[PDB]
Amino acid sequence: KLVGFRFASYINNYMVLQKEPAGAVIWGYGTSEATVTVTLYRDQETIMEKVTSVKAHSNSWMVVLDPMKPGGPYEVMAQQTFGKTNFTLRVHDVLFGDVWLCSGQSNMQMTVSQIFNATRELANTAAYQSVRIFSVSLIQAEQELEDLAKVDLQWAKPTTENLGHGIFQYMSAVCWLFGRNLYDTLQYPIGLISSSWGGTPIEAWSSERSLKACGVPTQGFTQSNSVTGPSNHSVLWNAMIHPLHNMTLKGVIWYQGESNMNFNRDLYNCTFPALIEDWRQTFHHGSQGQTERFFPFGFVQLSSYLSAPSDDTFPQIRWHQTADFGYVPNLRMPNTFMAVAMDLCDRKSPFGSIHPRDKQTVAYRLHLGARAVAYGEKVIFQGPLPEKMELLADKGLLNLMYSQEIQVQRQDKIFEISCCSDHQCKWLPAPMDAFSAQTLTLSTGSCHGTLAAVRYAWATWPCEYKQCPIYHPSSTLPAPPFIAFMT
Ligand SMILES: *[C@@H]1O[C@H](CO[C@@H]2O[C@@H](C)[C@@H](O)[C@@H](O)[C@@H]2O)[C@@H](O[C@@H]2O[C@H](CO)[C@@H](O[C@@H]3O[C@H](CO[C@H]4O[C@H](CO)[C@@H](O)[C@H](O)[C@@H]4O)[C@@H](O)[C@H](O[C@H]4O[C@H](CO)[C@@H](O)[C@H](O)[C@@H]4O)[C@@H]3O)[C@H](O)[C@H]2NC(C)=O)[C@H](O)[C@H]1NC(C)=O
Ligand SMILES: *[C@@H]1O[C@H](CO)[C@@H](O[C@@H]2O[C@H](CO)[C@@H](O[C@@H]3O[C@H](CO)[C@@H](O)[C@H](O[C@H]4O[C@H](CO)[C@@H](O)[C@H](O)[C@@H]4O)[C@@H]3O)[C@H](O)[C@H]2NC(C)=O)[C@H](O)[C@H]1NC(C)=O
Ligand SMILES: *[C@@H]1O[C@H](CO)[C@@H](O[C@@H]2O[C@H](CO)[C@@H](O[C@@H]3O[C@H](CO)[C@@H](O)[C@H](O)[C@@H]3O)[C@H](O)[C@H]2NC(C)=O)[C@H](O)[C@H]1NC(C)=O
Ligand SMILES: *[C@@H]1O[C@H](CO)[C@@H](O[C@@H]2O[C@H](CO)[C@@H](O)[C@H](O)[C@H]2NC(C)=O)[C@H](O)[C@H]1NC(C)=O
Ligand SMILES: *[C@@H]1O[C@H](CO)[C@@H](O)[C@H](O)[C@H]1NC(C)=O
Repeated sequence: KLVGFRFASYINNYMVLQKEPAGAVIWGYGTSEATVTVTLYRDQETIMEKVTSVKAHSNSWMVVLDPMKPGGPYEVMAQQTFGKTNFTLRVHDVLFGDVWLCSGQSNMQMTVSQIFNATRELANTAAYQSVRIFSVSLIQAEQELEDLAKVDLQWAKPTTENLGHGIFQYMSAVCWLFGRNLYDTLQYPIGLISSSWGGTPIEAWSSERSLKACGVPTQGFTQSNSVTGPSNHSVLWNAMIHPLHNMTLKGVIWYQGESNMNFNRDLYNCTFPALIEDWRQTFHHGSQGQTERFFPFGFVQLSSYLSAPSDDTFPQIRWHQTADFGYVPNLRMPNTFMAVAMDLCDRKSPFGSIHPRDKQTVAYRLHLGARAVAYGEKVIFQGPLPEKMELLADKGLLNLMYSQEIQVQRQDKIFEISCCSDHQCKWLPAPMDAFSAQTLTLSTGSCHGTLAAVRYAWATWPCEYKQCPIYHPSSTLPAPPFIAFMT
C-alpha cells in the first residue's frame, strides 16, 4: 500500500489558519507509521514544531499547532521520515486570523461580478490583500468524504479576476463582502471559504444526524421548479462541508432556504437549528476541540422575489429560519445572528428577482450581527420587534410596544389581524392609527369578532427596495416580519 505524503486539500499557499486562542489543525496523508514533523517558520526561523505518526488503515496524520497571534506571513513545512526516506511539503504566505465558512444556495453562490456596482467592487482589493479567498467545487457524494475532491479556487489574495471569475462560479459576493467588512473592523487576516450550490434544500447540506433528529421523511423524487440542484439527503454535506470539519474555524455564514419553500417546509424550524447544532458538534470534535463548541453561525433571512399572490411559503420559511421566534439568538439557536433581506429586493435583476443584486447591504447587516455575537461588541444588530402587545377591544385598538425606537411610514396594509367570527377566521389589513417613540397603535375596528393574531410584512414581496414601513431611526435595520398570537 503506497500512499503519497500530501496535505489535506484545505492547506495551500496563501491560506489563513485560525488564530489564538484556538490551535490550528494541520492534517494530511502519508506512509503508515512514518514520523511527520510539522514546522512553522518565519523565513528561515523556527517558530514551533509538532511531531506525530501516520495512522495505519487511514494513512492519515494530524497535528494541532500552538495558538498563534494573528498576522504573518509564515511558512508551514511538513516532513515525513520513514526509514531513510525524507519527503517535504511546504506552503508559504500563510496567515493567522479568523476563518469563516460561507455556505447555502444561489444567493450565497452569486459572485462579485453579478452585483450592483460590480466594476468598482471588483477593483477594491488593494486594502484587502489579507482577506484570503477559497471556493469549493460543486461535487456531490453518496458518502462522507474525508478530503475535498476538487477545489475551484485555491487560497488566494483577492484580485479583480478571481473575485469576478464567472456567473455563479466564484467568488461569492455575500462571503467576500462580509469578510471585507470584518477586515475593516478587525484589521487582521480573514480567510473566506465559499461552499454553496444553487437550488439546494437544507437536507442536502445536513448530515444524517440532524435529519434523524427532526424526523425528516425518507426522500422520494424531490426535483421540482424550486429544487434544481442536488437534493438527495446529505450529499453536499458529504462532499462540500464534511471534508473541512477537522479544520479549525471561527464561524459560518449561511444563505439558504428558497429551495425549502415546498420541501419539508414545516420542518425547517427544526432542520435549520439542528443543522447548526450538528455542524457545531461535528466541527468541534473534528478539530480536536479547537473550533468553538457553539461557534457563531450567521444567516440571511430570505429576500423576496416576484411570486404569485397566493404564495406565502417565503414568509413561512423566514419565520422558521428563526425557529419561529422572529429573532436570533434565541433559546433554540444560541450564538446565531441574522440579516433581514426582505427589503433588499430587485425587480430588474438579470438573474431573476430571486437573485437581487444588492449583496452589499446583506453583508453589512450580517457583519453587524457578527460584531455583536461573534466578537462581543455592543452594537445594534436586530431590527425593531414588538416585545408586548395590548388589545383594547372596546376602543378597537391594538398597541404594539417595540424593543427599540421605530421610524414608521404610514402603511395601512403591512399589518394584518386575524379576525374570528361565526367559527371562521380571516386576515384583514390593520391601519396604523397612532404613534409614539416605541408604541404603534393599529385600528382593529374592521374586525367584527375576536382578534386571534397579528402579523407584519407577511408577504413574499412586502415592500419596495429599502422602503419597508418600519426601520430603526438610526441603525438602518428594518423591523423583521413576525406573527404573534393573542392570549
Ligand atoms: C530531510 O530533508 C530536509 C529538507 O531538505 C530537503 O529535502 C532533502 C531530502 C534534500 O533533497 C534537500 O536538498 C532539501 O532541501 C533536510 O533539511 C535541510 O537540509 C539541507 C542540507 O543540509 C539544508 O540546506 C543547507 O543549508 C546550509 C545552511 O543554509 C544557511 O546558511 C547558508 C550559508 O551561510 C545561507 O546561504 C542560507 O540562506 C541558509 O541561511 C547551506 O549552506 C547549504 O548550501 C550548500 O548546499 C546546497 C545543496 O544542499 C547548494 O545548493 C548550495 O549552493 C551550498 O553549496 C544547504 O542549502 C537545509 O537548511 C535544511 N532545511 C531545514 C528546514 O532544516 C534535513 O536535514 C533532512 N532530515 C533528515 C532527518 O534526514
Ligand atoms: C462601489 O464600490 C466602491 C468600492 O468598494 C465603494 O467605494 C468604497 O466605499 C467605502 C465605503 O463603503 C469607502 O470606505 C472608506 O475608505 C476610506 C479611505 O480608504 C477609509 O478611511 C474609511 O474608513 C472609515 O469607514 C470604515 C467603514 O466603512 C471604518 O472601518 C473606519 O474605521 C473609518 O471610520 C472607509 O473605509 C472606500 O474608500 C471606497 N473605496 C474605493 C476604492 O472607492 C462605493 O461606495 C460603492 N458604491 C456603491 C453605490 O455601492
Ligand atoms: C477528523 O475528525 C474525525 C472526527 O470527527 C476523526 O475521526 C475520528 O478519529 C478518531 C481518532 O482516530 C476515532 O476515535 C477512535 O475510535 C476507536 C474506535 O474504533 C477507539 O477505540 C479509539 O480509542 C479512538 O477513540 C473516531 O472513531 C473517529 N470518528 C469518526 C466519527 O469517524 C478523523 O480521524 C479526523 N481526521 C483526521 C485526518 O485525523
Ligand atoms: C414548525 O412549524 C410548524 C408549522 O407552523 C409547527 O406545526 C404547527 O404546530 C402546532 C402546534 O403543535 C399545530 O397545532 C399545527 O397544526 C402545526 N402545523 C402544521 C402545518 O404542522 C411546528 O410546531 C413548528 N415546530 C417547531 C419545532 O417550531
Ligand atoms: C439520489 O438517490 C437515489 C436513491 O438512492 C439514487 O438512485 C440517485 O442516483 C441519487 N441521485 C444522484 C443525482 O446521485
